[PDB]
Parts: sequence; structure tokens; C-alpha cells
Amino acid sequence: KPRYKPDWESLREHTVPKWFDKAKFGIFIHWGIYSVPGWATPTGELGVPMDAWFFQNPYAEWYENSLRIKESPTWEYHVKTYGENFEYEKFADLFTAEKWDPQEWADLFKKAGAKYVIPTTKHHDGFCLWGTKYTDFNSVKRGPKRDLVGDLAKAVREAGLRFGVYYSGGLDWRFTTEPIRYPEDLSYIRPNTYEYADYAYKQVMELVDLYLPDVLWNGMGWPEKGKEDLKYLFAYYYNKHPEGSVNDRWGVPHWDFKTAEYLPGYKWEFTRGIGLSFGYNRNEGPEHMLSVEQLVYTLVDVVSKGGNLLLNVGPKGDGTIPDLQKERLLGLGEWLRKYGDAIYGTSVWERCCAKTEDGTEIRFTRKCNRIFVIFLGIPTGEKIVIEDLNLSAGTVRHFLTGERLSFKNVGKNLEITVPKKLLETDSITLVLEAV
Amino acid sequence: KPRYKPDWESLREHTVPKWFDKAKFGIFIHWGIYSVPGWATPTGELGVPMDAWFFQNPYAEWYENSLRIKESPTWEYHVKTYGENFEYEKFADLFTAEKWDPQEWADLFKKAGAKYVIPTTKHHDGFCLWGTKYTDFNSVKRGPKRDLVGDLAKAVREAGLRFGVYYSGGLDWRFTTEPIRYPEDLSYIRPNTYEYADYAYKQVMELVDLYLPDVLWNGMGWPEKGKEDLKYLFAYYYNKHPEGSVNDRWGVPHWDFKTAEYLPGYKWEFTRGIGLSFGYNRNEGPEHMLSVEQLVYTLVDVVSKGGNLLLNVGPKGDGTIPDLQKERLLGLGEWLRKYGDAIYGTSVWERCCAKTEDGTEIRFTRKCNRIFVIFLGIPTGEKIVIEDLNLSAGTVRHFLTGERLSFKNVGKNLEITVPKKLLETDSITLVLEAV
Amino acid sequence: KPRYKPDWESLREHTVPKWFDKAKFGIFIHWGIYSVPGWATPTGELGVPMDAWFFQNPYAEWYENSLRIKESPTWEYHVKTYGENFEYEKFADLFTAEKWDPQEWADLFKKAGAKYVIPTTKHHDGFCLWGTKYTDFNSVKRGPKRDLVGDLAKAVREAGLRFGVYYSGGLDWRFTTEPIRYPEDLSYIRPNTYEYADYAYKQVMELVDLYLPDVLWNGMGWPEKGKEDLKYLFAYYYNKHPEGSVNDRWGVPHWDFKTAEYLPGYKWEFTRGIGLSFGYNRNEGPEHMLSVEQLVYTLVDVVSKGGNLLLNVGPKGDGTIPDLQKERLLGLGEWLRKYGDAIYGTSVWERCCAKTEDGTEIRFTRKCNRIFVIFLGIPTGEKIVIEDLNLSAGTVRHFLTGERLSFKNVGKNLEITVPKKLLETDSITLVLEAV
Ligand SMILES: C[C@@H]1O[C@@H](O[C@H]2[C@H](O)[C@H](O)[C@H](C)O[C@@H]2N=[N+]=N)[C@@H](O)[C@H](O)[C@@H]1O
Ligand SMILES: C[C@@H]1O[C@@H](O[C@H]2[C@H](O)[C@H](O)[C@H](C)O[C@@H]2N=[N+]=N)[C@@H](O)[C@H](O)[C@@H]1O
Ligand SMILES: C[C@@H]1O[C@@H](O[C@H]2[C@H](O)[C@H](O)[C@H](C)O[C@@H]2N=[N+]=N)[C@@H](O)[C@H](O)[C@@H]1O
Repeated sequence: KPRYKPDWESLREHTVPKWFDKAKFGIFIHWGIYSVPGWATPTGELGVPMDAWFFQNPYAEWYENSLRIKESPTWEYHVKTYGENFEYEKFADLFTAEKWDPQEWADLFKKAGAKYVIPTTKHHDGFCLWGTKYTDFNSVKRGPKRDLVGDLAKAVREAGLRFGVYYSGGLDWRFTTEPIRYPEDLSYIRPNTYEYADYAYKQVMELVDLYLPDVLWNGMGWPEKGKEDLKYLFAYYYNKHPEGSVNDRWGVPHWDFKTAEYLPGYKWEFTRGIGLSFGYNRNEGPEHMLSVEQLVYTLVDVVSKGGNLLLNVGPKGDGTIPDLQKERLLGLGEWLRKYGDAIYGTSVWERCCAKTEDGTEIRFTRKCNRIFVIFLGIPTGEKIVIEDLNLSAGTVRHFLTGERLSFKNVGKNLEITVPKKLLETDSITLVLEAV
Repeated sequence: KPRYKPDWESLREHTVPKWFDKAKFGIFIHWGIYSVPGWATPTGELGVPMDAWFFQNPYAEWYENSLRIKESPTWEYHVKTYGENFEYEKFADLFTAEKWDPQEWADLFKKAGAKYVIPTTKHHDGFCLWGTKYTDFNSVKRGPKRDLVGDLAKAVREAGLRFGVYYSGGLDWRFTTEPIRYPEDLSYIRPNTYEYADYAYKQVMELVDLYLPDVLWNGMGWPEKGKEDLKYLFAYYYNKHPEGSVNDRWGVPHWDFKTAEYLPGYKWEFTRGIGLSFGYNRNEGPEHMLSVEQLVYTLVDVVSKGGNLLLNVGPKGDGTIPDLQKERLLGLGEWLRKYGDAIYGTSVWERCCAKTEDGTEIRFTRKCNRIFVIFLGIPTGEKIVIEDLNLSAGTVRHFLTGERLSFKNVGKNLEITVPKKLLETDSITLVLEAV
Repeated sequence: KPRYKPDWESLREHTVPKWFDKAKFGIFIHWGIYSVPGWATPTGELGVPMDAWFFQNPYAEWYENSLRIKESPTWEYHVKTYGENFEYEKFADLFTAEKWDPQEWADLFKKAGAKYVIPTTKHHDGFCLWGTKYTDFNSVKRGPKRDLVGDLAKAVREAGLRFGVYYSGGLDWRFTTEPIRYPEDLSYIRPNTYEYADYAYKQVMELVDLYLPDVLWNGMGWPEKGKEDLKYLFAYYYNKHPEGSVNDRWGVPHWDFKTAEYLPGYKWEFTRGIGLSFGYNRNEGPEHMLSVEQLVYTLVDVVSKGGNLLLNVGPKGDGTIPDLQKERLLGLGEWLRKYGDAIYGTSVWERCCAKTEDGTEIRFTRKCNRIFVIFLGIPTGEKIVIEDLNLSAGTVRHFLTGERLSFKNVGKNLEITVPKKLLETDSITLVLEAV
């Protein structure tokens, strides 16, 4: 009755679970002691000059790394705000999560249209948000005096959502003293010890035994000395939980989905923040965040290209989700409540994309015979010409109302008439439906 | 003056020590905290349906593994007898060995005809029966408050017997949470950690330094990550104790004897219990155990085929040896006191085996020129025809009395006349002696 | 801005730092708890019968190893002086360094002409002379209650000298119980554990972070399991401290200089004691030590052949340097104050060596155009014929005074007249200077 064996050839048998492929949209949570200072220079996105990136790091979870660079703006801010005698470690005692309600979060992610949730159980600073027995630097012994991963796991599952775990396998600044100043530094500033490979193995195993997560989401690769451990760990995981899944940031020959942070025959997932960082950043306002309209557009783009969206939320150290983020999540969810059928459970079509003469981008998703045509915007006119597309027969109709639409092939293109009556009832995106 | 070097080519120089080849018969002791419950379903022997084996495990030392399977009869028995809130670990506090006398055991094994003794210093549950400094889960800090391995080592040696050690290198359930339900589970449900490879190395070394055992008997393979350590450990062992020996369950290119648990040019050893399990089992009665006659027959069969017999004894948690087991050991010893010369110090002949027309099995052993003919039973008649055997000359005579016997070759066969007078003085086995 | 990458091909880019090549002469310090007994049989030098070497070990730092051999003279001396119930470990409590002044040492090494200093931070007995967090068996928690490595680092640097560290990577008798009796024993009597490879990595790293030494001087190889760690550790070291250096006793493809303990195109270094041992030995008198004259002769010989001299000092457990050693260091320094220009900052010539008809050895060093001719002794005569050497033109003159000397080529040889007036002002060595 155990199906999976501990070797890569055997672990290939485990394909991406249907629930994940159908889920389309999940929530990432970067929440730690780094949330307490919750500070970073909001420079930009990947592809900002990577030479200065670590010196002007827009990722607020990297606070400790930035704090270790004395030249950095983070060091100035830390000394000015907390003093030079305040070690990063001490944020664990200020990290109280006093106003945290896990069910409010789970409900928020549900209403946002999210189908799975993945919190940082341990990020690069090595602080663990569960009562792990392999370090005392955890949320049960320090600040919150509470198993944050567990109580969130109960909340997300009770809300009917899948629960995955993020674990920083590659980096752990409890095991190094120097900061990362350039990308090349990452090739040698790592724990490197056999001890650490055991520590990571033991910890992810502990996560598996305690919470049996639906996703194992690893960050920054797996320690070279422990890479062979993963075939034992995957087999173990899958045999306990066949519908479990695993990302592609381990550095070994197996993964269930690829990740991207900037039509394919494999399942993948785009991850990004609502803002510029993953962890809470005070300095971010609306100018640094995507709008409800842009989130929708992104989500539709990714789904049409075969991917999920893993949108990150960065809560404050008190356990509340900033109104700027909550606002955008509820907006996305309001579009999903309305157009979900065109997203959830869909498949890629023969092409991802097309455009009008007016310049409006178009994205396609499939649901057996039903082909959704999702416009990235609402054309201000009845006559709509789609460039380079033909339809041989059948019935094209307006998705939201169900009203039949007149259409015909004009050479390479396809003309469709959509009455203003119908275009005016749509929100953010005109959606059509063919057969 | 150090002969052995730490590489497999060099360690091949160490052949099986003469004492072991000459010893023929040794005692295994499976004794732990698992002895306290001392319970298992007495299903059968290896080759019972291996699909159900772990679910209906007849090995009482596997109690914890069986306890971890909630479906199992062991789980029912544990809850009913000790409660669900009684963790396996707590048997260490009930394991008092209150009536243990190590010299009574040593004397018992001596009278049984045993030439060496091998107790479980640490089995799969990871409880160590010596004051090891690498774990507190040992017999010095817990229940017995006593170095059981050491005090037994003194007793066995004072009785004039060789003392080996059993160590579970392959399995240690202090390092895993899941049970073994199928054989395939063993390929991934292991400690797996570098930590554990160090732990096993350090522990066997500690055994070597403290007790310098005559046999290193490993169980369930050696951790893959520590396999290279063994060439250092063997060289070390042999250089301290050249007459030391090592079994073949390490998974590396060197061994002094092979083990079997169901005419060869290498030394080997058959191991089995007096009953169906190795550890004490309450549920076993005489119907589940070999008789004195069967033990003799086994011992003779194995010795004629070049092997030793490692017969297992399973003591109670109070440190007493059940009368059913003691009875059979004393019976074997009574046959050995009588026919020892035909077993101890012997060698394989040109063939192991033969049979009479009446169907009685025959086994041969050699002692230079003296060829022992051991019948598996006592024929009820003077005229005895051995199928397919000839003797060219010399003098065949009755072993116990020394009386010359008349014989001749009849075609393929050999006829021997053994007067009822002599057949009636033998016990269990007619033994003859040729030249 | 990080130049070095963690692979051997990339680490070859780091050549020996100029300061080291120019330094020529450094001081080794073997100082530990072994200094307290400070005892060894002064047998001889390497190339003494190596069969008896460990049994009659002249290296006083090996006391514990010798103590573990019950046959040895060290065992007799220990029992007689301290009792059989006095474990080697307890010397850590007698090792008080009560009269230690680090600035007196630094000043002593400065006046001796030494340009760098390398103390044993941890030798084979595993006692660390700094407040390491990876073992309590250190100088901060035990005897001296003081960071000896650190306070010496401050003293040497304030005196203007470079400070390196010696670390015993290969051997650590905190991790083994058996002694080394023969050289072959070293191939298996080692820590061997993954644990230990981590321990050594972590400890040298800690040295790098705390003191950023100018030399990493490893002893007895690097643990096989940790050898790959060194490319990460070297890159790390070099990127923090490009002028750092590394010796060749790691057993990996990279080193900055070779070591010797008995004309090459690579930089190397001869290491030896003033006496026969490295650690303090009571039993050594002047008969076992080199004279000021011999030290000079050695230093000149090594420098002419492209090497540095790493002369060892062995202090008492009270932190004082024996007068026999201090005397010889001050003597060497008095010659260096006088002839330094001919040694410091020099380069190898087209040949190392030559000789007179009278049998006096000669050594050459180069300083651009200035070619120093250093006689190993002072000829008692004006006419000096150097065998097999010609000079085409230029001006040969007496180094100390600057007085021009008459000379000519006579066949293969070169005759030089040096007035008694000038030969009588030299000390230990006649030095000439050509162009
Ligand atoms: C989700 C995100 O992952 C990591 O970010 C990394 C980028 O995604 C990218 O792979 C580059 C190469 O490295 C980035 N690391 N940084 N900064 C985490 O580091 C990050 O904290 C966050 O968890
Ligand atoms: C002596 C005996 O050894 C192990 O038993 C194993 C069998 O001998 C056989 O090798 C199969 C493949 O695995 C058995 N394990 N089980 N159950 C120990 O497991 C057993 O406890 C005992 O020590
Ligand atoms: C400096 C010196 O190094 C080691 O001595 C070793 C010799 O230099 C040589 O390499 C031989 C092969 O092994 C010697 N070891 N011994 N004895 C150290 O062992 C010694 O203590 C000292 O540090």
C-alpha cells in the first residue's frame, strides 16, 4: 500500500495534484519578527540594479541581512529607532501578535477567492512560527507564546482552504555571521554544515508529521549535503499524503510545479507581493502596490498561460493585515465571485492570447467545450474586431448575462457586436463565451 | 604492530577466528523494555504472509512498531492493559530486572553447551542496556539502574564463554515517528541523518572500548552515510582484538561470517528463537516452540553444513528466563555433554547428508581422520542400509560405547549391523564413528 | 566586489601575499595545558627510529598521547609526579598563566626580528586558547579564565607584527580514546565523525570572524568529510581578508605556501623548535638546542632557497618564556638588526649556494640589482677564493662598512681580497655586496 519509492525515477510518478491545478489562486504569508520593524526602502522590482539590491533591499523580510550591512539605510533606521545595542534576535520578544485572529485571516483569504494558503514557517532569519523541538528560537517559547503555524492551519482548513508550508531550506542566518552583499555571496555564505542539513530535514519532517501540509514550498535551494535526503522525505510525504505537492526550489530532479518571480506543458506558479516586498513595509503606499484592476489582469494572464497566482500578504507584527492589502484582496475576490467560472477549474486553450484593433489585450481559458474570452478591460464600443482569429460555427454569447451575440469572420479577424447594454454591466473585464 | 589497515582490501586478511568456527553453538539474548509487556500474536515463521506480517507481528521486540499501528492487535492489547496514555518509552521505568542474576544465566548457557553469548545492547526501539553517554535512554539512568551489558559480560566470561554484542545499526525508533507497515517502508523509514550515523559509530566504538566483545553482530544494515566509517571501525576493532569477529549485516564489502534466518566455502550462522519470536512472548506455549529433539536435529544439520547455531533466549522484564526456555536449553546441553565430541571442533566432510531405506536422515561431521555418522533419530532395527554410500576399508564403530560394528558395501549402498544392545543406549541420535 | 569564488580553480587566483614572502622570519608558539607538565624524553629529531618515536616522544605537546601509552616514560613520570588518578584534562585547572604578559612576548618577538606570530589556538589535545562557544574545554572557562589568543592578537598587532593562527584540524584527542603508537595508527585513529568536521569548520570560521588572522596554519590534514567545506571557508576568508594566507596541510588542491619539517618556484616555510620539541620541555638544556650562530645559519640558508623560517617558542604554563629560548631569540635579532637588509624583502638569485676552497659555505640573496653574498662564518684570512663563480664587471664591496674590495676571475673561481680590518668587524657572517 505504499506507492512511492525513495528514488527520483519513482517520484516522477507523482504528478501535480488536480486540486492545485484547479485552484488557480493562493495566498502567500510572509510573517515573522521582521514584521515588527516592518521597514525597507521601496526601491522597485526584480529587473532595480542587482549590484545595489542587497544594499537598498526592498524586501522587508531581509531586514537582518540589511541590518548586518553597516552602510545600509536599514542600519541607520535601526540605530535611530531601536539603538545599536538592540540585536535583531530581540524582535522575537516584541513580536507578540496581540491582535491576531487566525479565523479572520482564513475568512479574508476565502472571500478574496483564494483556494490555498502558505505561511512562512521559517524564513531566512531562522525564527520558526511553530513549537519546534530543534530550536528554542520559535513562536511558542518567545514573543507570541503560541503555535502560529498550527492555529493558522486549523483556521484555513475550517474555512475550507488547502494549507501549505513555506520553509527556508537554503538560507538560515542563525548559522552565519556575514551578510549577503552581492548575489555571488550566496554561493558560499550558507550554513554549509552537516548539522544544518540534518536540522532542515528534521524540521520539514516535523512540519509533515504535525500539520501534513498540502504544499511543501521550499526557498533558496536545499543544502547540498542534504539533497539526497529529499528522496526519502518526498516518498515519506507522498505516502502519507498523495495529494500533497512540492515546488521546484530544492535543487533536485523532482518537483510538482515550477515557480516564477518575473504554452508550457508543465504546471507552474507566479508569486509576487501586493506591494514591492513580501514582509510588511511601512514605507509602501498605494504607489508601490498593484490595483484591484492589475491583480485581476495578472491573475487572468497567468491562468491563461497555465499557472496559478501565489499573491503575498505581509501582516504587521501585531497580527493585523494592513488595510491597503485587505482592500485589494477583497476587490480581487469581488471580481472572482463574479467571473470565477471563467478561472477556477479551467484549462489552457490552443492559444493564450490575442488583441483587438483598438489595442485591448485578450486572454483565453477552456472548460471542456466552453471557451472563455476574457478582455483585459472593457471596450467603449459595440463593434469589436479581434486580430488574427477565426470561428467556424457555434454560438458566441456574453458570459455574465448569457445573451447571444452576432459575429462573423472577416479575413484573418473575427468581428463581434456587443451591445453597450451588456458592456456596461461588466466589471474590469468583458467576458465572452463560445462553443 | 598494527596489522589491519582501514580499507576493504586490507580487512579481507581477517578471516573468521578459529574459536568461532570451533564453537558451533551460541546463545542470542533479546532482552529490553519490550520484555515487560512481552506480548505478540504468535502467527508463525518467516516464509506467514509478508503482507500482514507487520500488522500481526510475531516478534515481541517489535512491540513499539506494532503499537504505532493503531489497527494492530498490539494496540488493542496496550490500551486495554496499560491505557492509551501509556507511551512505549515508559516501559523503561517498569523494566526493573528485579530478579536478574547474571551468573545464573551464564551458568545456564554453559550447561546448555553454548560457547558464546550475544545480548541485544540496543535493539530497534533504541533503548541501550549499558551506561552509554550518547543517550539517557539507557539501563543505568532508567528502570534497572544498572549496566546490564557489562555485568553480563563479566558473568559470561567468568563462566568461560565468549561474549559478543548485538547492536541495531540499521533501525532506531528514537529517530522516526512512523511505523513499518510493509517491507518497502524500510527503504525510507530510517533515521537518515548524519547525526544518526555519528551516533551509531560512536556507540559501537563505545561498546568496543568498554567491553571489547568477541563478536560485533549488527542488525538491519548500517546507515548509508556511515558505511565508510566501518573500515576505520573494523581496523580499530581488529587491531585491539584480532580474535574479534563481525557478521554480514552491515551492507559493506567485509564480514567474517554470513547470517541466515531461514557445501559452502565460507563460515555462516543460523539464528532462530526457541519459540516464534526473539523477545519474550506470553502467548507462546510449547506448541510454538521447538522440542529438545528438534533443537538437536537442527544443531546437527547446521554443523554438518558448516554453520553455527545462534539460538535465541527471550527473558522476562524481571530478568528471569521462562521455564519453557530453560527446559529446552538444559535438554540440548544434556545431548551435547553426551555427543559433544561429534559436534564441537568438527569440520565438514565430503558430503553433508545421506539417508536410510527406512527414511532416517543422516548427517556427517569430520575430526581429522574420525568421521562421525549422526542419525537424526534411532532406527528400530539392527540391519541399517545407508543409501548411496561406500567405504573402502577401515573400522566403523559405535560412538558412545566404542564397540566395533560389522559392515559391507552392497552396490551403491552400505549395510551396517548395530545390535539393539547399542541402539538402546543412545539418546535422540544414533552416532557412529569411522576411520 | 567579492573576488574569490568557492572552487579550487578560482582559489588558485590567490597567490602568496607579498608581506609573507618579504617577512622571511616568524615565530610559532606551542602553548597549552601540556605546558604545565612540560615534560618529554629529549630523544632527537625527525630522521630517531620512527618505530619507537611515539613511545619515546620528544614532542612535549604529545604528552596526552604518550600518557595514554602505559608503557611510556611519560606514564611513569605522570603517576610519580601527579598520581594515576590525575587525568590529563585536569591540567586545564593548573594552567593559570599567572605571569603572562602578552606585550612582553610581542616585544620579544619584535626584537628577535620576527615579522609574524602564530600561536596554537587548539592543538591535538583539543583544548582551545580562546572563548569558543563550541566547547567548554577552553582558556576562558578553565585555568587562565582569559582569551589568550585574542589578548595575544592585540599585543602582536600593537607591536606591528602580523598575527596568524595554528589550528589542529586533523587531530583532536577529545574525540578518540586510543593513543597513536605507530604512524599507521594515524590513518584510522581520528575523530571520523561528521560532527567533528562541522566542529572544525565552525571553529576555524569563529577564529576568522573574531581575529581575522593573517595566516591560517592547519595541522595534521583536514577531516576527509569536511574537505569540501574548505573551498567555502577559503573564499570566505580571502574575501574578508585578501592579504590572508593559508598553509598546505589541509589535504585539498589549494595552498599559499608549502611547509617543511626536515630552487623551488613556489613559496615555502621551514618550521622547527629552538629545541627538540615544540611545547615546553623541562629536560631540554643547551645540548638539545640550536645556538644563535646555528639559527642565523639556518635562517640564511632557508631564505636563500626561497623560504621563511617559522621558529617555535615553547612557553611555561605560567606564561613565561624560558631564558634559554629568550636568549637565543635576542641573539638572532641582534644579527638581524645588523644584517636585515640582506634578508628582509630579498629574492632568490640565479643560484642559492657556493663554497670557498677553505670549505666555508656561502649563500646568496637578491634585492633587485644588489646581490648579497653571505658567508656561513668569517674566514680567517684576506684572500678568499669562491669555487665555481665568475663576475663580468661592476663593484663588489663589504656590506657592513661599504668599503670597495678588489677582485678578479681566476678560471672557474672568483678571488676577492677582504682586509682583516673589515673581516674583524663582522659578526657570525661575513656579508659582501655586488652590482
Ligand atoms: C518569495 C521570495 O523568495 C525569495 O526571493 C528571491 C527571488 O524570488 C529570486 O529567486 C532571487 C534569485 O532571490 C530572491 N531572494 N531575495 N531577496 C526570498 O529571498 C524572499 O524573501 C521571498 O521569500
Ligand atoms: C534476529 C532478528 O533480526 C531481525 O529480523 C529480521 C529477519 O532476520 C529478516 O532479516 C527480515 C528481512 O527482517 C526481520 N526483521 N523483522 N521483524 C530483527 O528485526 C529481529 O528483531 C531480530 O533481532
Ligand atoms: C609543528 C608540529 O607539527 C606536527 O608534527 C608533525 C611533523 O611536522 C611531521 O609532519 C610528522 C609526519 O608528524 C608530526 N607529528 N607529530 N608528533 C605536530 O604533531 C606537532 O605537535 C607540531 O605542532
